[PDB]
Amino acid sequence: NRDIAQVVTENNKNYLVLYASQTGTAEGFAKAFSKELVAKFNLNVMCADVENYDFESLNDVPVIVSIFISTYGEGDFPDGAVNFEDFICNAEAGALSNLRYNMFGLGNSTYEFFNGAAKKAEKHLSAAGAIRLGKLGEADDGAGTTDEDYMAWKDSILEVLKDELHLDEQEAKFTSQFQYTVLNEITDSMSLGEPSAHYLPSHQLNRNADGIQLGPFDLSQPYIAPIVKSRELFSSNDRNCIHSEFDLSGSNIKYSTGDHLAVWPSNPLEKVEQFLSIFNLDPETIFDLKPLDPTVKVPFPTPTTIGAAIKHYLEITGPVSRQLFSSLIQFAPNADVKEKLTLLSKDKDQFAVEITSKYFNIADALKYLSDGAKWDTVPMQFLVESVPQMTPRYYSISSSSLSEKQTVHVTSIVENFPNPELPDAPPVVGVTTNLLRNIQLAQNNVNIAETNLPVHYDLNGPRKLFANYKLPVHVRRSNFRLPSNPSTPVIMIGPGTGVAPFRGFIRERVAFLESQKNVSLGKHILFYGSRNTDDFLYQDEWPEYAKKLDGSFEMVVAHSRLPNTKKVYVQDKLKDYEDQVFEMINNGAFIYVCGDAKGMAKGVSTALVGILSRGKSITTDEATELIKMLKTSGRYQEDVW
Ligand SMILES: Cc1cc2nc3c(=O)[nH]c(=O)nc-3n(C[C@H](O)[C@H](O)[C@H](O)COP(=O)(O)OP(=O)(O)OC[C@H]3O[C@@H](n4cnc5c(N)ncnc54)[C@H](O)[C@@H]3O)c2cc1C
Ligand SMILES: Cc1cc2nc3c(=O)[nH]c(=O)nc-3n(C[C@H](O)[C@H](O)[C@H](O)COP(=O)(O)O)c2cc1C
Repeated sequence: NRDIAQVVTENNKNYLVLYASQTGTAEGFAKAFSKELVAKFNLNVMCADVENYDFESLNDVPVIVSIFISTYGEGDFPDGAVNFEDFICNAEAGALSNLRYNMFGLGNSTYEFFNGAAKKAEKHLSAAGAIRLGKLGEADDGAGTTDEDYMAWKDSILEVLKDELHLDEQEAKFTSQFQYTVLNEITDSMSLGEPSAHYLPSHQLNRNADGIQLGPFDLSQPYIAPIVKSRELFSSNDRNCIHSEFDLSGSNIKYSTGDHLAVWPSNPLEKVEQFLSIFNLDPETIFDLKPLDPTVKVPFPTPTTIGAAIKHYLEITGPVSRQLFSSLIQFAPNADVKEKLTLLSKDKDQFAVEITSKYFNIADALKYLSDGAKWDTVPMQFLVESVPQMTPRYYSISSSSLSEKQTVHVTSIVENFPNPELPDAPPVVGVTTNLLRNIQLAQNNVNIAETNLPVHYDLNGPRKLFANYKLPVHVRRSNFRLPSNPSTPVIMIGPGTGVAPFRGFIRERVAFLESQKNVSLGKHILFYGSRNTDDFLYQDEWPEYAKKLDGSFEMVVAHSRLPNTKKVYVQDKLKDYEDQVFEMINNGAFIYVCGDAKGMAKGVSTALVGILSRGKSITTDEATELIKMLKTSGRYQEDVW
């Protein structure tokens, strides 16, 4: 049931594919690998998420095992796989003597401890007597080769397994893991986009005395919340950054300052049409899925309608995998298209040249190859099993839980830029952020027709559940936390939207200090950065905070795109203030680093190592050593995405 060795064996599984994924990138790969393993060798594969089983009986698995693992924080596994991680990292010598395995790890050489989770896992497994088949995969998200790195690894590993298991190959064909059935009418027990089953009429939400919706909210059960206040934070005519405030009072959701909110999106309507159209699918088509065996888990709530699945369940937007092309060879519209497809599916460069570079979505790519010709010979089941599941997007809460107990503010820079290849094509946009903007404009009664909103969304949702600008959401507890003692000095470094956590930190300290109106607040310094003065987040708030925190606060701003001047980064300002900074560090100061800006984590860490190197007059190595210590002792925290 939860005993891995037992489940494999009880379902006569030939192969075991395991995956530890947060954002669901490994999940998707693991699944692709399984489908190909079944298409080519007919093997009865089990594709399990390492968080739904108890690997104590791992050494009793009579089948070869593939492990897809991602990396987060210090080279470590993704929360929600901590169990799996512990089993593996606390495995004694000769504890996995029977385990034959191969693994593909996902990473980003932009971080330190690049793919350190897969690396760590591999180090323990071998040591626990487990033999590794084929090369250790290593996807580099930083270099944007993740998908190709897989393709490469995948092919080699398949030759490794063809041998080890003496498998006879066969032209690869699709084999649904479900029993696709087409219903005739919609019920209160059938979904139309509802986040989870609990929100279907036939089910009852679990409230309490005063109706407060209860239950634990997470990836399996969100909490539809109403954005009670929105506003634009920028003032540029190109970029946009929305500030959204969610009212969580209607539930029993508590959150700590420095946590994360996960927003569950819905595809933009213009993109939903495109998908439906190129495949010639009927939105209304009611269908249902029946797992063809115990280990198969239905992807979303069913029954449901095809349009409800393409608008709420599948990630119909994003980079097209070459492997997806290779999988569509079967269902190619005509012979000429079936041809172009076969070539692109094998030539890495051609695929990048004809597809990747143009920023195509699946719909677009397919339309491109077919010149409009519809792929009406593709089964919804294929799509359900071939298009990545939609996933929630995380945000760093910018509100303090001390002064906003049940209100969560979210600072979200909008992802919407012009296609660099096709000047005439629609901008490359991001689902969730442009969604939040739509709600920001709508809610604020702005003639959207005027604005530069690239797309729009169903703002009523499933059975008007999202009625009144509400979205599925849930809090993800983190370890980004202000020092226990208020007296402790604090150093916060966050460029762009990376200030979101610190807004809260500051609001938290400002709130606390007024809860005394005694306590002297240790020094707090925030190093902010942004292009110009149009993208200066909460510019008007900071001065107001400084009044209340007096000489306990200090903000240091760097701009990188001011006309007629040198480009300035926070790590530049750190060295300018290397004495104030070095002193604080010698005072038990805590160092917080948050933001995106690829290479900003390493850069900032490297500036600190230098501030330390110079300060204590030590080598650059000793200094990086001291910095690794701060990161282990929790004095140096990071929230870099
Ligand atoms: C722990 C954590 C904390 C975070 N905190 C914050 C925060 O405080 N603030 C914040 O703004 N973000 C934060 N993020 C980032 C955020 O979760 C999302 O990455 C961001 O909002 C983008 O969302 P989206 O819906 O636009 O993305 P998606 O729709 O998934 O798009 C991603 C990008 O791909 C582009 N794209 C679209 N189609 C294609 C295509 N066919 N080919 C290639 N590219 C394409 C989009 O235009 C976009 O730029 C955080 C992430 C994590 C993991
Ligand atoms: C918050 C965050 C932290 C990360 N930390 C690391 C890291 O320390 N090392 C690394 O190689 N990659 C790191 N990555 C990148 C992931 O390993 C990479 O994006 C991978 O594709 C994620 O796959 P998943 O969606 O299956 O989790 C990080 C990504 C995020 C969002």
